[PDB]
Amino acid sequence: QCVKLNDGHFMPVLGFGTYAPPEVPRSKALEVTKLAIEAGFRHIDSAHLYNNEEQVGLAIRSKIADGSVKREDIFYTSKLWSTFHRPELVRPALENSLKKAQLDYVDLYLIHSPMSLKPGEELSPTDENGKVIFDIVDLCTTWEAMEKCKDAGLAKSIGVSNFNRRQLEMILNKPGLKYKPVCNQVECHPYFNRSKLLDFCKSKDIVLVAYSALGSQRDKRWVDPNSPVLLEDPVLCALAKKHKRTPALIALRYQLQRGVVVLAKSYNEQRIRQNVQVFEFQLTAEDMKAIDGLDRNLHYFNSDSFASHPNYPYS
Amino acid sequence: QCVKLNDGHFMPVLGFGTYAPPEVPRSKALEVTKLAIEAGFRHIDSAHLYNNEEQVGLAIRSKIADGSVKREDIFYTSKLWSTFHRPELVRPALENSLKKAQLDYVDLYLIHSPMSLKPVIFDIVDLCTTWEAMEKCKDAGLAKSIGVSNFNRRQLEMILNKPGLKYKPVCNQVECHPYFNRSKLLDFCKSKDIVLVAYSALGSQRDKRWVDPNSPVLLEDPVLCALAKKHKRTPALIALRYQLQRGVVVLAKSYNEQRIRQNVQVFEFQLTAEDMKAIDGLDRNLHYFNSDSFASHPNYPYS
Ligand SMILES: NC(=O)c1ccc[n+]([C@@H]2O[C@H](COP(=O)([O-])OP(=O)(O)OC[C@H]3O[C@@H](n4cnc5c(N)ncnc54)[C@H](OP(=O)(O)O)[C@@H]3O)[C@@H](O)[C@H]2O)c1
Ligand SMILES: NC(=O)c1ccc[n+]([C@@H]2O[C@H](COP(=O)([O-])OP(=O)(O)OC[C@H]3O[C@@H](n4cnc5c(N)ncnc54)[C@H](OP(=O)(O)O)[C@@H]3O)[C@@H](O)[C@H]2O)c1
Ligand SMILES: O=C(/C=C/c1ccc(O)c(O)c1)OCCc1ccccc1
Ligand SMILES: O=C(/C=C/c1ccc(O)c(O)c1)OCCc1ccccc1
Repeated sequence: QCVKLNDGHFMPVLGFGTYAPPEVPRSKALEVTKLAIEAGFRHIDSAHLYNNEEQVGLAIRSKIADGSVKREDIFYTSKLWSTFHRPELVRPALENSLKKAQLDYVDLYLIHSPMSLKPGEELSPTDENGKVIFDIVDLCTTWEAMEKCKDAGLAKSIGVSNFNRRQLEMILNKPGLKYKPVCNQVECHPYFNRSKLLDFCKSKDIVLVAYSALGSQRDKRWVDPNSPVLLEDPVLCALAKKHKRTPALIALRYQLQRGVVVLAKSYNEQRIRQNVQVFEFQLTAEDMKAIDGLDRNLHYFNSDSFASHPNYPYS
Repeated sequence: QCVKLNDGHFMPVLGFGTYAPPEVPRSKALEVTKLAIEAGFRHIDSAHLYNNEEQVGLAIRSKIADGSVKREDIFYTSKLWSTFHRPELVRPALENSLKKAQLDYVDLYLIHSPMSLKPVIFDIVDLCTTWEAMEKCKDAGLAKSIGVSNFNRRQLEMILNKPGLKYKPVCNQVECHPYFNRSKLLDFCKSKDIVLVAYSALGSQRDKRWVDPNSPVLLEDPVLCALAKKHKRTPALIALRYQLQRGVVVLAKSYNEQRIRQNVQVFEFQLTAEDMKAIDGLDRNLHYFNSDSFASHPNYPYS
């Protein structure tokens, strides 16, 4: 249940989302990541931003050491945070991630966002008025430094996240390009199905990896609370009844059948184990059209401040 | 049951109107707002002018503290009064409102009226500068969304065409009901992705200060009454429903517990296309608010 990436590596099509808000004790990431592996997840998505790489790594090490899985059976993703886009900062950020996870390589290193931020200690640097401070970086040079991380064997594959088509073409058309992005990890779900971007990515052999596939964690910092709750969608609910599954399983399955690699976060043991059931059934072509029909150009993540970033992807 | 605004925020389509005349003690605002939340209202409309923001806010805070609702479940609107249009006065007026209601932010801040008043003495203010100060309030996170009220099309175009515009108004809150359905203004607002929010949707409170005393009583309309029978509802419900099926966000003021609880039933039924046309037929260009003291104001929206 993998897809062949454009660099020859393989990516499991269902991935485990590890981000949880800061009110959740950090110890939980260790427990839940073990649960996810035990359930059948082999693809695991983390980032420097998440502040959980040590716990996630410990989980992966645990299930390797106890013999459940081998390191080569696990696909582990980390991400370069936006304060580290300047090319001289790229390799040391990856090396810092690896040391935290206590892993030797990542299967995938992503540029987390095209929205560069001022270099420094703070993840979210701000000024006197409390506004986030942007930075300006040529992302082609960031990409070159990523290419070097791959040649150095620190990342098996490299790709991007939150890029639009124009931003992807920039990399694709870069003079002297060594490696295409293997993927673009973007918000993708039946309310924002990204069909155009997906067709583009497919035409270039770039895998679209969907986050907030279950409608996001609806974090107050980024998501309007009165936006529609994806999993309450009547069409999703009716297909769940029809198939004897759940709305989450429908939303996940949808992605798999359109060629999308899908992430699912859960910190609940029973939902974790439910989500791996995604491979047990299939949606019909008409089921898929009905889900396609839910598209409404709704991205759950919003930021007044980041909408003004020159590299904002929804501009 | 929300509509997506042009800044990405969501607004519940049925809102609770809080204004009551000064003869009504403010303690009632506190009680009736609690009743409204208890009934299912989540969108609550107040203003500086209403002299009730403390009571309305205390109601909201109370239902949050007792665990009925969360702050994020509540969509709270306030308004910038006309004596505060000068741009340096905008943010402190919002800040004063926030402190009265004891809220961190308002979900919506409106310019109440285009008829500026001296900080009745008129004032002359470039409302584009007022709007810029509103944008800065939104960027400061004091207001999730910003919009206007009682603007006509020309006044809306002035904001829309402002050089350097950062945020369109999300809405224009205007008098709107089957005797004055505003179809032309609504089509304009729709064409610009601006939500029309209807006040006096039930035919106004018929305040002796502002209403023609022999103006027809909306809720007594024979067509409204016939549709209420047909659907086994009430004329108020028909009026509210009418607005919801034409894309309009509707307010409804009631300080009576039973009527408050009645009004939330608006989501239980639907009018047919022909029912809608019959209600469209009722338009008689009737304004329940008469202000011809205000007719000479350069910004009077009905000039
Ligand atoms: N590149 C980026 O910028 C970016 C942005 C956002 C997310 N991500 C990644 O993508 C991952 C997933 O996206 P997301 O965090 O937005 O969450 P998500 O996968 O859309 O949604 C998971 C939400 O749905 C719930 N859930 C999971 N399984 C369910 C089921 N079977 N039935 C009902 N509810 C269920 C979970 O709550 P419980 O935990 O209570 O089960 C969870 O909070 C993140 O953790 C992160 O790894 C990346
Ligand atoms: N932006 C502006 O310039 C502006 C202007 C006017 C109003 N507004 C806002 O819009 C709100 C509503 O407008 P409005 O004040 O003109 O009042 P309205 O919503 O038209 O209601 C008028 C009267 O209808 C009665 N009513 C309510 N529900 C009923 C039902 N189910 N059956 C029978 N009667 C019912 C109420 O009496 P009881 O109280 O006895 O039920 C109320 O006094 C105001 O409170 C204010 O928030 C804004
Ligand atoms: O860049 C970001 C991304 C946030 C984030 C949150 C949770 C995650 O699991 C994750 O991978 C990333 O944060 C700022 C939020 C934002 C929202 C909308 C548009 C622009 C920026
Ligand atoms: O412009 C007005 C009334 C506007 C009005 C009424 C009800 C509303 O729901 C609303 O939004 C607007 O008349 C003068 C107001 C006044 C006079 C003396 C003392 C205090 C207040």
